[PDB]
Amino acid sequence: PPRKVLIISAGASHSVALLSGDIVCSWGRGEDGQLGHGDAEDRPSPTQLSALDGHQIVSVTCGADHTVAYSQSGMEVYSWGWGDFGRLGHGNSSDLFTPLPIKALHGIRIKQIACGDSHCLAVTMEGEVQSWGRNQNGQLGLGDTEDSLVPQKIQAFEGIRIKMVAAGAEHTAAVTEDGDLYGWGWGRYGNLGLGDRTDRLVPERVTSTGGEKMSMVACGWRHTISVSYSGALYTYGWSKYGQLGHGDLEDHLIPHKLEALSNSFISQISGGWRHTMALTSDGKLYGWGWNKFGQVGVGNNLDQCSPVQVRFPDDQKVVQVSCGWRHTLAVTERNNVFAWGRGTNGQLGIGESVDRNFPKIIEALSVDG
Amino acid sequence: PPRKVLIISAGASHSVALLSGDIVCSWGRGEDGQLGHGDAEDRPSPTQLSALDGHQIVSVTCGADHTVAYSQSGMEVYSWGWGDFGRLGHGNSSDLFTPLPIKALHGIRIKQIACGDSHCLAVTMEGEVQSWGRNQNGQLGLGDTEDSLVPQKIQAFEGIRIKMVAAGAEHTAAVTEDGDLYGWGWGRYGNLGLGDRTDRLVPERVTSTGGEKMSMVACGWRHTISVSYSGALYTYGWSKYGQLGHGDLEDHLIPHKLEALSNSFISQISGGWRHTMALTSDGKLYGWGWNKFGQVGVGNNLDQCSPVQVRFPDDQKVVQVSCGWRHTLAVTERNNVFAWGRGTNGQLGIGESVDRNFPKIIEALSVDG
Ligand SMILES: [Mg+2]
Ligand SMILES: [Mg+2]
Repeated sequence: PPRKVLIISAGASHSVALLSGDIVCSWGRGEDGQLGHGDAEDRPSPTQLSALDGHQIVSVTCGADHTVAYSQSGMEVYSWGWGDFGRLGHGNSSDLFTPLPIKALHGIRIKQIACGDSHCLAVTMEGEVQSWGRNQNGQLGLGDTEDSLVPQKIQAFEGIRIKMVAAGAEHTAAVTEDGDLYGWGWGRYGNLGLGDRTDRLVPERVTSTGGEKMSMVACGWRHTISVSYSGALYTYGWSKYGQLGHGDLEDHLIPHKLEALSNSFISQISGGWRHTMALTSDGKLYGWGWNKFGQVGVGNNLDQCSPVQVRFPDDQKVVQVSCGWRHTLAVTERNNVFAWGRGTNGQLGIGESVDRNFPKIIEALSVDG
Repeated sequence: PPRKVLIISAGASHSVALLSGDIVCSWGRGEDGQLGHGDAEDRPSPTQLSALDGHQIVSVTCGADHTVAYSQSGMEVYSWGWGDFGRLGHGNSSDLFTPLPIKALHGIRIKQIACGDSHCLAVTMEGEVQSWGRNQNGQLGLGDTEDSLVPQKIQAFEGIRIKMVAAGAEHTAAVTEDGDLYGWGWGRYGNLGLGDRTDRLVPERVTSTGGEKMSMVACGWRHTISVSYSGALYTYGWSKYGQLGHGDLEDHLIPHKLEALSNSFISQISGGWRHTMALTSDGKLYGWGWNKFGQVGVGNNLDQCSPVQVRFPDDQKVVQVSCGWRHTLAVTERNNVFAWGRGTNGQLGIGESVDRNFPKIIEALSVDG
């Protein structure tokens, strides 16, 4: 049976994928150790992370300049990349150019991991949450502003099963199994959804959600995206570059329904640095926001303040999407992988290349060419 | 005659110089606009910044991912590069890929400008200080934690003539004409020099100074360096990488005299990301700290927790030095410019190049070859 991409994830300037046979590979900027190959060099094409061969990795997640992965059979979480503020979770600030197990998480059943710029969160199968890394604005949700070099349990969520979490530059969001939405950390651009511009040191519930329950949440750098049980899309926080998608540049301090997508059901969402992607249940991908380097994928370099459909060869349906800072990655129904946007660190994975403003196929990972 | 190099300055991944005839050149990483040529591409060789031709620039200063320059006769300060948190001072958060005047400083007599990661300060000829940018940890010295997109006067220095200022990642330091030393902002690694690990929102005087008045101060990312009236060197703050230079890896919460240099008179100092440089009055350059990419300049890749002399062809004396995050620049008495360390963004200025662990001449800017 042919090799397939199972998971993709984009960081600020790098890209990581998990392939069938439990193979991790990475490409793009390598200077901070984020690719995990032991050296500090950029890789313009997908490169196998040999140190994780045989570790039965089942998922990968990129932060800005670090990467995390976990194995079910090994009951192990691994991290690598820039080490400052404890974002790697090992009880020190050392960078890592090769994956190491986060000892504190050994033997814990992992449901999901989220990574921001300088902090990370892990959700367990029992719906508990542990966090680590930078905490200067309360983003760990632990009630103070002191960085944590190791994972700590968020006590605020005792008795509250968390479904998924998300992390931006210096903020955090979560949805519960029963559909409640929370935000905490740096809040100056309205990105917590709480109706003001003030930080929170512990999770606070978002009360104005259209009377709707939320099924998922994602964070861009200073904006936040959520989807309701009815598949309606909400965005809040910073819209300097139109990344909220409402057809203007206004900030929102509470979740605001993106009306232009109301006749679609949103199945996946991703927040980039200054851009946004949303995938419909019919496999149509929509992008908006900052487009200087073509990362919106619509064949130009003009910013887009309303969602525009990203087009693929033969109209093949999209199934996964992940936003980096200046680039975007996607996987289609045909098991093809596409990249677009900034390419100077090799993050597009298409060998040496100029920037691209519409989707370009990654031959190394695709069935087509 | 090749133009005399008057000033050099290094940023995180870029380099800038001012030449005689008032021309500015920049090289290195261009992605955030920090080079100022209008485009976003890296430049591996010194490239003349045409937009400043004829503007009578007398000084240039790099922050991590932005650049500032000012003209005495024009009475203008210019800035360009990454715009987030207001580090450029224009009353908005926009990046600039070409220099623009900071209107708020027009007509003001500038004595000195310092740039950190996300905040900047200017000292006026009258000894007043204005600051702008990120303020999450009080680094603007304005008494609060709200970012400022325009310059604001530091009222705490009313009646206190300031001689020079310096800025690190998220902290700030200053020395007065009378020899007093101050620190403020993010203080978690002891880098304010105040005997603790807590932040300050306004400037606070350092009271443990070895009984000495201070004439100079510089900041690395999370460490701080000062020079006394007798030419003694003091360092404080973070020493994970030996950047304090005391022959161990211990943090210091108050200024600590670097005894190994006690027989020399220090005339210039520079702090890098995880390394440090000091120049003596007889032109000998010493480096120490993190040396992964060869940025200490001593011909190897061993970290150095004590000062080691950086050697130059024919033992030519050094007159200027500037530390980047992963590289270092220097100018010699013969008006040659040398670079060493990381070169992947072109920051060494010597054409496409591998990293270098000892000084390499920049032929474009140098008398010799
Ligand atoms: Mg290139
Ligand atoms: Mg290269």
